[PDB]
Amino acid sequence: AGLADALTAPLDHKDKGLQSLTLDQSVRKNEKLKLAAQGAEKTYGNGDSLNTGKLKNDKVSRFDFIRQIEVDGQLITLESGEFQVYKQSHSALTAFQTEQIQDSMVAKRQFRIGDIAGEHTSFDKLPEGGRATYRGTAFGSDDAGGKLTYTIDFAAKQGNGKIEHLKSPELNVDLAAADIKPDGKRHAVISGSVLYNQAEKGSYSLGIFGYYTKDTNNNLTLVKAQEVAGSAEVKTVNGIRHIGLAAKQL
Repeated sequence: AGLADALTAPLDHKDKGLQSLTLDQSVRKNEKLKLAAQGAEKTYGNGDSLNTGKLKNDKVSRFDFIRQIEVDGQLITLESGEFQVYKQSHSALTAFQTEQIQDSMVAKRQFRIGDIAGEHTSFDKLPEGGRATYRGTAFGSDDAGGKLTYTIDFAAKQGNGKIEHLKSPELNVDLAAADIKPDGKRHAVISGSVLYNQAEKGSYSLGIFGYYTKDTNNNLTLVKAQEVAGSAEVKTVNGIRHIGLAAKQL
């Protein structure tokens, strides 16, 4: 699988798919995150990069995470459980399957999406026309068999999707059509509603990822938006549930 190689071996530029994954939302500047798998364990801080080049693409790589916090002196364990990483060619996202937390150790189960990084497509460099259909995996708590189909129209700067084959019937939802907008860093992002049986059930956000090229005289020539990756919050009878979304072109 290459998990221990992803935790131990340094970054190699000849690896496939996404190579480096900057950990920012998964590890805050005051805390530390321990990852263990296949007999290896490494301690990552804030800003540290995860070597995803050794991981398999379009699959869920699972680790054992322990979230500690640095309070003046030694570290205090706040959380522990499973740490999921979904890798694509130009983007990757992380997920936290919380099993144990700190007493206020008490057993509590959660599922929260962590970092979502990659090669962001600038909103100012988007293609000005054409339809693009992205297909991929949508995965929730204890279920990675979700299928995502999200279409983007660049002429109208809109996009609508659909999630299928999830174990929870309330999570197979349709992603309402939403406009393409820039964020603070002017990345191409999409924020829309989540509908189930013609009922507004939640929200979803997808980031656009792809490569680009320049000519000999620093002029933009080629731009592609090949992947999308984000998350969704769906309301269920048992409470709010989060779902990780990733999709690419064929």
